[PDB]
Amino acid sequence: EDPQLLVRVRGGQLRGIRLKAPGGPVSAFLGIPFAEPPVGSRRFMPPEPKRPWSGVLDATTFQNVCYQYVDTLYPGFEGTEMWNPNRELSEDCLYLNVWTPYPRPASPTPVLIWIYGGGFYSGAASLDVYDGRFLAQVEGAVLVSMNYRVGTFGFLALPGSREAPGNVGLLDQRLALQWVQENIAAFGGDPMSVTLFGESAGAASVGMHILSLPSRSLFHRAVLQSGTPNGPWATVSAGEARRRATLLARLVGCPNDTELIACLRTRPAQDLVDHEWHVLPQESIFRFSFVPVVDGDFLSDTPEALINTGDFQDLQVLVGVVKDEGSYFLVYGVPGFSKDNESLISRAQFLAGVRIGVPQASDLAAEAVVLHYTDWLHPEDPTHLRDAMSAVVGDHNVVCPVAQLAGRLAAQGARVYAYIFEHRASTLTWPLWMGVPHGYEIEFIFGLPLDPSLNYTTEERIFAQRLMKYWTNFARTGDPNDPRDSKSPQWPPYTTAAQQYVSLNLKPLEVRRGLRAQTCAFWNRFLPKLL
Amino acid sequence: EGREDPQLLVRVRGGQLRGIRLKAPGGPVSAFLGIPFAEPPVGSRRFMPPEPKRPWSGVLDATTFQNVCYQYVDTLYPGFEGTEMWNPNRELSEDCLYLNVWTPYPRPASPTPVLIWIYGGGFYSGAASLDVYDGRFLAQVEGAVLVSMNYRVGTFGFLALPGSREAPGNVGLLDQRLALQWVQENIAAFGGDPMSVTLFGESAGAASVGMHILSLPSRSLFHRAVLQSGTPNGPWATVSAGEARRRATLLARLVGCPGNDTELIACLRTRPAQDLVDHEWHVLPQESIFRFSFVPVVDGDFLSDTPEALINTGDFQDLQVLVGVVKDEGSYFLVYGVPGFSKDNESLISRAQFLAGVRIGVPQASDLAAEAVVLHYTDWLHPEDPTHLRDAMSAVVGDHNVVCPVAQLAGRLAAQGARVYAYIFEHRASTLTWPLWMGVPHGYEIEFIFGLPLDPSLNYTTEERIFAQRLMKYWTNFARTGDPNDPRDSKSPQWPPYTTAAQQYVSLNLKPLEVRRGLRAQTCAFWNRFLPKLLS
Ligand SMILES: Nc1ccc2c(c1)c(-c1ccccc1)[n+](CCCCCCc1cnnn1CCNc1c3c(nc4ccccc14)CCCC3)c1cc(N)ccc21
Ligand SMILES: Nc1ccc2c(c1)c(-c1ccccc1)[n+](CCCCCCc1cnnn1CCNc1c3c(nc4ccccc14)CCCC3)c1cc(N)ccc21
Ligand SMILES: *[C@@H]1O[C@H](CO[C@@H]2O[C@@H](C)[C@@H](O)[C@@H](O)[C@@H]2O)[C@@H](O)[C@H](O)[C@H]1NC(C)=O
Ligand SMILES: *[C@@H]1O[C@H](CO)[C@@H](O)[C@H](O)[C@H]1NC(C)=O
Ligand SMILES: *[C@@H]1O[C@H](CO)[C@@H](O)[C@H](O)[C@H]1NC(C)=O
Repeated sequence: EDPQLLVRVRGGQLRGIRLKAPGGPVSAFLGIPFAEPPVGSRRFMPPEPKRPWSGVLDATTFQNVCYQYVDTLYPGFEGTEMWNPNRELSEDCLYLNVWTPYPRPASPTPVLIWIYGGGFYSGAASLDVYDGRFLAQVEGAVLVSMNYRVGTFGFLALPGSREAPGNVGLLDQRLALQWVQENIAAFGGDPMSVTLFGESAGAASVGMHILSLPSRSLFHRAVLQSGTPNGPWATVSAGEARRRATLLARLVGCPNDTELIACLRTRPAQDLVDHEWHVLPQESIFRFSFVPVVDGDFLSDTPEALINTGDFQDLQVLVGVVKDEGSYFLVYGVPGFSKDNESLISRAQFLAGVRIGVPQASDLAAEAVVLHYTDWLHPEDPTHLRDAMSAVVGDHNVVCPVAQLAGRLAAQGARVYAYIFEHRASTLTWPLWMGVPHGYEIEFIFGLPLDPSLNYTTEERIFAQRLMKYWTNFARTGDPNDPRDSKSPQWPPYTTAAQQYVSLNLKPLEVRRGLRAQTCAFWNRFLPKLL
Repeated sequence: EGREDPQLLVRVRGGQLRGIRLKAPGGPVSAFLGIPFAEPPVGSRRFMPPEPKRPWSGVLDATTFQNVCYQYVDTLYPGFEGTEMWNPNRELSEDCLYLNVWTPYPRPASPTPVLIWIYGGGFYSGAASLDVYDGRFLAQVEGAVLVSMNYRVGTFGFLALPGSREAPGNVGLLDQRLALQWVQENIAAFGGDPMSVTLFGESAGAASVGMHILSLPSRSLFHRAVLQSGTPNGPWATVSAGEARRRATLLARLVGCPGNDTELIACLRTRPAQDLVDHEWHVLPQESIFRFSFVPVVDGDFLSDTPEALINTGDFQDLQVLVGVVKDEGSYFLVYGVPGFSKDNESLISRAQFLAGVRIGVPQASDLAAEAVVLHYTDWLHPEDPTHLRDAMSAVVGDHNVVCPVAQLAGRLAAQGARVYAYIFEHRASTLTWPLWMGVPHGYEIEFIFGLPLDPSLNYTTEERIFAQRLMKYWTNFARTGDPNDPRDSKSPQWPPYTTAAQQYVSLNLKPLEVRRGLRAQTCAFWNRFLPKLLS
């Protein structure tokens, strides 16, 4: 037995495992249940807290991944498989993981809680890129990550019903947040200092906790990476959720709400996943079938309405984007694109791609996009068209929602820091034309390059140490800047007037102004006026 | 005759003319000023097409500029050179259809290429006799034969009840056309070559040139064209028949006229010319700048369709054109009608004054289209900055009315067979009396093309005189060959043709020619491709 690996949480005792990080040991408590398995009659239902257990619960391995569609686009390719589930799929999946220093820290340490992305249809806290051992060892952080239900299981809603109220995957996250409030001190974490951080759908989830009062007392700071609660993909109206839910029911042979959900509950999980994709209203990319719903409960209005009127005075937020947010979404649904060629496209392929990238857009709005993004000096150069298609998808779904959120939070009292991440991993297996794709900053924030077996360059290890410091300084103080540093330069807060953000790359911080300011006026101010 | 300079007696189809030896800096030139090319369009000939001048007896004196065509005189700023240099410099009269010819002295040995100038002035003003249009320097230094004509402006030139006998429209363009016919028949008497006639003009002058390009009967009367800071396409140079009818009959109401067309025009014909000018401005459908009340009409005759339709479908295979713009086309139009702007202060304006200005600068625009303009022209990094707003207001007016029309025209002509050369003129005259903020305003390249800086009494710098000599050479090489470049000169950098592929144009300033690509390409996609689709 090892006292440092025995912890008593409120449900009883846990045994963790000493794990090896490059510079020393860390304690890991993996697979801790925070909820009753949401199975059988509990499918689609809010999570209940886990009941207490006897003896010592084994907490030395990651638990099952929440049931989800598995990507078979490019089978065996590292670029796709690194996101695929690395444990058994199961509806019995409400577990969380904790990493701490070894030995467990002496005084209460700031807590980071990670929320994975995956389009609210996939993801797992157990992936290698979300491995908390480096941040625990090097920075002394207590790092927590949870599984939350995705797809139909997490987000299928018949709004107004008792038996499928919507947003239960967000409630899974919220329950893990409560679990941290009540238990994290047993691990040496500080429940008074809890920073949420997430990427993609994880970022939008973080944004949703910011916009939902019952979550607000469970954390103090937030980081949104390449995703937001506002924007075209992260939510749906109640009407639209109802429509998709009842269409999914029809597709699997079902059948009033109670009857309909009862039958959905009799269906094997894989039947639901088999048809999940068929409920989208249009051919589209960067759209997902079952996402958070504007229910009037968890989300009291649309995110757009909530960020416009919210009071964010005592909030600190770090937000940013990568250099090429949209590149990889193209190789899924857009004709002309592939990971295996340079994807040089024609003008026709670009207008066709824009209808798919901006599926809500009328003929006139689609023309406005095309006219804005064309290079009128080289109107038909296939490189510019490819890159423009990528920028359309990235700007519309991520960059301009992020700029919008930053502006509103800062205007209404938040302290905001913003970045753009422009370093492409030397280890990346996606082709060069995709640049720095959606998701490829995470491995740097989590400190993976410090593992010498992963073949990252030396500059990359040092860059990762820099980022871990920004993120943990932010978690500790609300400010990413290193207080033991004059040789700087300083990361300024984002404001609506100056609009300062920084480049995160191998060169030292450069401060820039305006986050695609002209192009975001197009998406955030002009395009909505085209109805 | 018998006692006079024998090098100044010439005969033309209408009769004998006596010209005048004028002094230019480097030598004498011949001038034949005030030659009538039409019957005075007065009395029952008001609003009617011009008839050719009837022959005269004896020797017509051609030593002074004749009357300026009846027009509104600008009195905003009394004493001020910046406005007065464009105002009439001879008596105003409906009897105004005269032209001017300048040639070397002595008159050239072999037939010389002919430039014909067409003045601007919003189709409501202008005169061929202004100092900026003085043909002596091009005649002396480059050996050119230069011809300029007076044509009717305002109501007298463009008031139309389309379909009628008595006010058919476009008669000012017909005056121009008649002077072109007069050059064909007579210019060889002066040593000019009717086989080599280049039209050139600025502002409404340029649009007029473009209208001759687009109208078949004009096409046989010239070989090459220069359009400076103006075009036949675009929002101001024409009106539909319906709209001309509407303005003509509104003007008639306003002067008491008081109901078929003959009756109405007959009563307009009894009105004093100054009554018509006193109400000319009152017929515009909105508060607006860069809009003029009586302009060429799409009649189905002179213009068989809209200029936009004609440049899209035209065959311009054997045509050479030089086109361009000045650095600050719009700046000047702001001091006229936009609240916030003045020649006497820096005109730093607010964001509210900018949206108000945009409604005036783009009067056809819906609420939605006006937001699109404002959003496009806003600097989102400093959206409240009053210097940027001022300059943006100027750019909106300039781009919409001149730069993007010129880009559109250049693109269509080049794509459908023309040889096109394109420029932006960026030198501000050292002698300019408008404020610095206005930059290089609409019209202020003209004095350089005509070579005024060569007159030592006008106080231009030395570099400016050299620059003027350069421009005169580009213009006259273009007139001579269809190519502004010097054939021998290898050291001087070349002006390449504007093409759709490479979109090349040149900077005209004190530094040697720099080649640039894309004429406000991104912003002109907004005005030429997007904005029209905001028709719904
Ligand atoms: N014939 C069928 C039948 C069923 C489904 C099908 C196709 C497809 C599909 C495959 C190819 C082309 C078009 C569609 N998709 C996928 C739709 C597109 C999903 C977009 C990719 C995405 C978006 N957010 N997470 N992921 C999953 C990939 N994981 C990544 C993630 C991240 N970054 C990256 C970067 C590069 C590559 C992958 C990747 C970052 C955050 C988390 C995950 C599914 C999606 C469903 N929700 C359900 C079923 C199916
Ligand atoms: N109280 C009254 C009574 C009657 C009229 C009134 C006002 C005004 C007016 C004056 C000041 C402010 C607003 C309106 N305008 C003028 C409307 C706008 C005129 C725009 C100016 C213009 C445009 N094209 N030619 N010009 C005439 C000036 N000549 C120039 C020309 C050029 N460049 C310049 C550059 C700077 C200054 C002048 C100038 C180049 C080409 C030729 C002429 C008139 C116009 C009319 N068509 C009829 C009546 C009146
Ligand atoms: C600049 O001028 C505009 C117009 O005002 C005119 O000229 C000034 C100097 C005064 O003589 C005034 O009586 C005239 O009407 C103003 O609308 C504008 O506010 C001025 N700009 C500023 C704020 O400097
Ligand atoms: C790349 O390959 C794909 C799939 O085989 C195809 O659809 C596309 O046309 C290709 N593009 C290029 C540049 O060859
Ligand atoms: C320019 O300079 C002359 C000669 O010294 C001076 O007397 C006159 O005032 C100026 N003339 C002009 C054209 O402004």
